[PDB]
Parts: sequence; C-alpha cells; structure tokens
Amino acid sequence: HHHHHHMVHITLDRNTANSWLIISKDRRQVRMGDTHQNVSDNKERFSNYPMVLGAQRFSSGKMYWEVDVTQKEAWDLGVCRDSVQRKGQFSLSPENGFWTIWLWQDSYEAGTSPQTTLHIQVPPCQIGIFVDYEAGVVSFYNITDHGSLIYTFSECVFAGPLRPFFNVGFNYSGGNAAPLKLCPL
Ligand SMILES: CC1(C)CN(c2ncccc2F)C[C@@H]1O
Repeated sequence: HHHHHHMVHITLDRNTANSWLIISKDRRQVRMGDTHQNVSDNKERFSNYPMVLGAQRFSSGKMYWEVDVTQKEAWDLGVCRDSVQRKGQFSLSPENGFWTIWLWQDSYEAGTSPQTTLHIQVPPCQIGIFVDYEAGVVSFYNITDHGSLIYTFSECVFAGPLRPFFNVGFNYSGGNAAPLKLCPL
C-alpha cells in the first residue's frame, strides 16, 4: 500500500481507559495491570473490557497509523464512533459503531456481525490502519508481511466523529501481558 503519507500521531486518552490499564507517560503504549490502577470512575471509562480510545477525533480526510502487537495472544484494534457504549456487555460490530479486527485463540477475525475469518500466513507483529472518512473505508495491513492487505470494511456508515480504538485483552493465561504500542512515523 501507499497510505504512509497520511500518517497521524495518535495518543491514548487516559480518561477513557478501563481502570486496570497502565498508559505510558508519552501516551503511546498501554498494557493490562495486575490490579485496579487507583483512578476514579467516570462515564467515559470502558467498564467490562480492557479498552481505551485515542484522543484524536476524525470527521474528514484520510488517516493512517501503526500499532505493535508483538507477543500478544489476544487484542482488538480499529476505529469506533465517539458515542459507542462504554458500560456493560456489547459486541464489536458496525451496528454498534465499531470497525475492528482481532486476534483470539490463534485465529484472526474481522468484527462484522457475524464475524469474518481472516487469512493470515505471516502472523503480524505490527498492524497498519487506514481510514478514508469520505469514502467510508477502514483497511488493515500486515506490516510484517510487506504491507499485505488483511481486511477492508467498505460502505461504512460512520454516523459521527471517529476515534482510534484499542483492546489489550485479558491476561487469564499469563501469556498476554505485553503492551499495545503506537509505532513511530
Ligand atoms: C457511576 C458511574 C461513574 C459509572 N456508571 C455506570 N457504570 C456502569 C454501568 C452503568 C453506569 F451508569 C455511571 C457513572 O458514570
């Protein structure tokens, strides 16, 4: 792909984070803590899952960023509406305002309803995410495999400002402690 020139500098929004997440000083890395991180509750925090939003809001244009997923067993990545549900249980779907892919139990799937199997020969260590607001497109790229396409959501109905979306996943196994990292431009 040739989307690198739309690169944007994403930072994480501490106020949206699940209360167990630990965000680095530079707001570029996030990981699951082994306990509550001693923050107050607020209506923005994701309560049920280890999720956080980017601070940036997008309502036009073309945007590109990259995320490092090295040594993780489970994660979700993509974009979502600014007005997604924060509290309680929900599924990641375009109907609920999410355009995401994930790793879970050694398989990769796109967050359609129902979910779509992805075909990845080279497990990615870094994911590229491309958003074309006007076209209604969210695309995912395998940076480890020379930028090969993973998945394209087209005919997207964003219906609001978009935010970068992250889920570090649970660490029930002891094998999923590694962080998500926003990779330099
Ligand atoms: C008392 C809070 C800090 C948490 N809260 C809620 N948390 C989970 C489910 C439903 C809620 F209304 C409302 C308010 O923002």
